Amino acid sequence: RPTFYRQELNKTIWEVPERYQNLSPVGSGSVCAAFDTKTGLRVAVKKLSRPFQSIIHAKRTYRELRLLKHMKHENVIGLLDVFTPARSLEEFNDVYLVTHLMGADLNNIVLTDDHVQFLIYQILRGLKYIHSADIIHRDLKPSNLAVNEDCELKILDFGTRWYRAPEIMLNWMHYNQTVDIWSVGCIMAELLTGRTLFPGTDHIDQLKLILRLVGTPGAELLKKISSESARNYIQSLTQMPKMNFANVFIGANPLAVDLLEKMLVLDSDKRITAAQALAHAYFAQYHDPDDEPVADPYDQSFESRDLLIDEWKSLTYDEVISFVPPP
Ligand SMILES: Fc1ccc(-c2n[nH]cc2-c2ccncc2)cc1
Ligand SMILES: Fc1ccc(-c2n[nH]cc2-c2ccncc2)cc1
Repeated sequence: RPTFYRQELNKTIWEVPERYQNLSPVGSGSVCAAFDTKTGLRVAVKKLSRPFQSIIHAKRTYRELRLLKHMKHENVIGLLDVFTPARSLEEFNDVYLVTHLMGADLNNIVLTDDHVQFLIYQILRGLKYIHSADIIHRDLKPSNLAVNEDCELKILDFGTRWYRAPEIMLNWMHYNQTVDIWSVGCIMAELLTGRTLFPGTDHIDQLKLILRLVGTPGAELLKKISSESARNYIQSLTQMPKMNFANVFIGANPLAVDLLEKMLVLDSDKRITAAQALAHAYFAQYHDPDDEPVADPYDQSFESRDLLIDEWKSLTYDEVISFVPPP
């Protein structure tokens, strides 16, 4: 077992192997930029807040570790290392996650059309992989998109309101992966105009703003809504038509406009998928079918289990010990 050293940073206690030096806060568990003396690389170390404060925390802790250990793709945060100072399950109460250090995030940056292309391309490439594993991000937003100096991008926190799919603004329990495509659409639009596409003040205001652009629900989509209250609410609002994106985003690359219309489609069943988007002409310059990999199967069966805190903890502990660094 490696040698750990203790230190305090912003009222938070950090106990990490000596291979990690020069820890310095970068954001919020908590994250510290650091230097890995074994690899010689700059990394980001995240310390989970209270990994086992409750069954929910315990399971959440397990879920994140499982997800990170599975993600092995250039455009997705991956695990360089995971560790705990604990020498045994008995005293196991802290979890640290390590990944390559990424300079900033999209929320920080803001772009020209060429930059948007490369950035959105990467998001979609990462999303294809994630979605092929039957995983849905559910909370894609600028702050969850890490980018380094090279404009290389990685998706973070698979886990505000502005990038949430409309079906989610409503309470639809059966939304699918396409909710992530909607978020991309909002993000892309933001990168092109420099303004939040739908800055809703609340669930009602948010949905209101969305329908103003994409128009109110047609008959085919209306047929798919089981909730009576959802229908009363929706069908009572002032009917509005889908707007001409060419006019709304006028001046922008016509190809970008085409893609946006395909992403920001109200009916989730009609939204372009990540795989299809990568083939869209907007990404002609970057698209390569032989270099847009899918992920191995991801076992999500644990999600339906109701276990004790100690069982989730022990499950997590086992995942820490079984971890094998990347090549
Ligand atoms: F293992 C991990 C997993 C996630 C993080 C992280 N969470 N929020 C932001 C980051 C982050 C910050 C800087 N560079 C890469 C990732 C850090 C280490
Ligand atoms: F006003 C709206 C906003 C979004 C939707 C929607 N898009 N994809 C799926 C749905 C949806 C919402 C609620 N119940 C079933 C399906 C339907 C009506």
